[PDB]
Amino acid sequence: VDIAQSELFRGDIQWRSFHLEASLMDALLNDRPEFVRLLISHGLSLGHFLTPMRLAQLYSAAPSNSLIRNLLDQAPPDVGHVLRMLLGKMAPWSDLLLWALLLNRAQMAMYFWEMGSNAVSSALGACLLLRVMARLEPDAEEAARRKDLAFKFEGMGVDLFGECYRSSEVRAARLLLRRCPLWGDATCLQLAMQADARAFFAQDGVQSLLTQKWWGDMASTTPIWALVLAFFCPPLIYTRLITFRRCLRRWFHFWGAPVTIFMGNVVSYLLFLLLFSRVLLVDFQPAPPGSLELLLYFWAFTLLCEELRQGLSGSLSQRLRLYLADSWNQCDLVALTCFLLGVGCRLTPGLYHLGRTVLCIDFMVFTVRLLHIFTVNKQLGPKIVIVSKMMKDVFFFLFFLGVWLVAYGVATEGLLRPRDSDFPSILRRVFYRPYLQIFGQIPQEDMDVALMEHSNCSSEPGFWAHPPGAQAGTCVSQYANWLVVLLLVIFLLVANILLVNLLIAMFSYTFGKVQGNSDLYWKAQRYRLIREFHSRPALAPPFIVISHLRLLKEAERKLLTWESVHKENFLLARARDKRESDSERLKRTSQKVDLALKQLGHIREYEQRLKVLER
Amino acid sequence: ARARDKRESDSERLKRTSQKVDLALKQLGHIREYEQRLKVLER
Amino acid sequence: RRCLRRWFHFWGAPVTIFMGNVVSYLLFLLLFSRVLLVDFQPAPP
Ligand SMILES: [Ca+2]
Repeated sequence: VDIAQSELFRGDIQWRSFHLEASLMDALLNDRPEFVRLLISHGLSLGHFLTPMRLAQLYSAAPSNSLIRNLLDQAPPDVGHVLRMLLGKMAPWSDLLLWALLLNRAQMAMYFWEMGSNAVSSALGACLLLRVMARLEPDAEEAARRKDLAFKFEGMGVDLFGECYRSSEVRAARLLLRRCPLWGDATCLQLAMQADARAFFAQDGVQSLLTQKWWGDMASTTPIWALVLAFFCPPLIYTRLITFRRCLRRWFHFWGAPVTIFMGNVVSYLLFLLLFSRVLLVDFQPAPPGSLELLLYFWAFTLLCEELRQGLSGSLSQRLRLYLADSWNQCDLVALTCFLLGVGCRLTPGLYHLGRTVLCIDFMVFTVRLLHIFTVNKQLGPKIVIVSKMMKDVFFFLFFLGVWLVAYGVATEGLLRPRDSDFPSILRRVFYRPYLQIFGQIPQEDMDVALMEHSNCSSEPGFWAHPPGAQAGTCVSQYANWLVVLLLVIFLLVANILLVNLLIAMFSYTFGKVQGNSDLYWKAQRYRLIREFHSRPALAPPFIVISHLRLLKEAERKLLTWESVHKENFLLARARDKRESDSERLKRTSQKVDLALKQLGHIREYEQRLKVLER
Repeated sequence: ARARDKRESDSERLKRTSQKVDLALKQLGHIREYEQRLKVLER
Repeated sequence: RRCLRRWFHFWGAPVTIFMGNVVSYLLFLLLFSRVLLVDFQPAPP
């Protein structure tokens, strides 16, 4: 391009818009980024240039049997349909940006986004489109390039918004994010959530906005103890303790805040568990259910209704699979399913014990759900995410332990030759007994012959000893008992020491490695938690039934200009820093010295002629 | 590509730009020596 | 033939050979344990 700009665009040649339209098409079709930037920069009217026929020609230039080419074949560009079934379907710069992203041209989309209008929205939208198409690309190498470009687009979206937030917190946080653009008629946060743009949620501006939405109409600096006191003392909200008709508006603001909904839900869930335990341990009888058991049945029924409302209103198949995609929602679904089985079996005349048994296991699932609380805390949310990533280490330890238990367990059983020889008992002595030896339960009197008396039990040849244990067998062989003791010594060394300490080292390495990513993941998923509690009914699950029964311009242009101004300021600063770098400075100073050498040589040539002429 | 990157490195660029300036100094000295003779001859 | 080629391709794949060997090895261990714990007697095998 330097040769073309220096020679053709030195200004001597008078150009025209039509003289460059053909060249502009060629640069676009042949992936020439610096040229299209140069051609447009030379006073070319893009708006009058682009035509639907030209746009159709641009999309016809998809490279051979490309992924994008397949979508047009399945789908007159008709790109609207291609956009709809990609996203989900639940200004020439924008069109050019879409074309570049579909064709996976980095610098084209790079340049087009810089000239776009809704830069923050487009950057997140570009990241979403690239990631979903990268997952859909079978090339397995172009997808890597798509993910790279998606990371780049997420990059400036963070950088541009960070600059916008620093200038005007009110303008950037409130209006720029919570707005519906033409991209998908969805807020920038929704685009980031769908794109899983974790780095976008990591910045302080997004986090500060989320906290304000989380706290509703109350000050984000309100202490936790102040909230709890107001929760248990409703009149306390009408004092100076909480900082925000007048009385009704304040009342609804406090009880409509997502944090108070979370706190109210948490207290209700704890009471439900307490009621569940009381019924299970005491009030559960073969007789027809009592008053408390009926209350528990009603309480669980509303919990089922609330979970149904979340899934139904969270495109019926599209939202249903979205609701089921959350692990916690899966935990809720299985807990309610077991509860239904327990109630059905309990009411059955001949299945009372089975009904109680499954309910006890069902209580375990409900109690485990309580871990969702720690996701709210800033210092505990990352910890839970790391715990989820430790499962790979746990599985390795379990598989290693399982092999060792089988090897040691069967050999010890084979050497002892207990005369019980019963399949339930054999399994106990092979798996159960060695397992407890890991945790300090070593029944030496059940394997060491020296600790048990000698007796005659069977007519089989050899010597036998009578263990005192109930499940240790009637009598065991004592042919080579030193080996059984030796195997116990080796088993304790491998299991109690080597394997356990190995897992600790594996946990320590994993915790340090995934610490950063988990923090990003928790920050990204923090928006999902806030959105879920934002639309939840204001009442507690026991009382949520009544809520369910009740349930059944110039400013925009000014904001966009303000965003666009900050974009050009950010770009100019980045370019200025690039030009002011040492490497660029070394590049420039080399050019000037070369120019000095050429001019010096001209002086030398001038010197000889002048001296010769003078003589 | 490896050789081009080596030549485009800052250290190599510093090496080259030092050579050209040294050439400029030698040519400048030639001009200075030419300057004295021409001025003397003119007088 | 097409059916035979597909059949041999599946059962000739190294991963399926590994999976088939793994299942066989587990069965061998299970048979080994059953003989050792129960069927092992001083009588002829
Ligand atoms: Ca839920």
